[PDB]
Amino acid sequence: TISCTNPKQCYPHCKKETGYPNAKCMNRKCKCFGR
Repeated sequence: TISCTNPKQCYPHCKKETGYPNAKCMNRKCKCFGR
């Protein structure tokens, strides 16, 4: 798990991890659109 206080961080990180950049972020959490 990574630490992201904003979606702009999991946006690009997931844009390559799973290809889907659409990723949300929560209290020190990340919910991509297809983990």
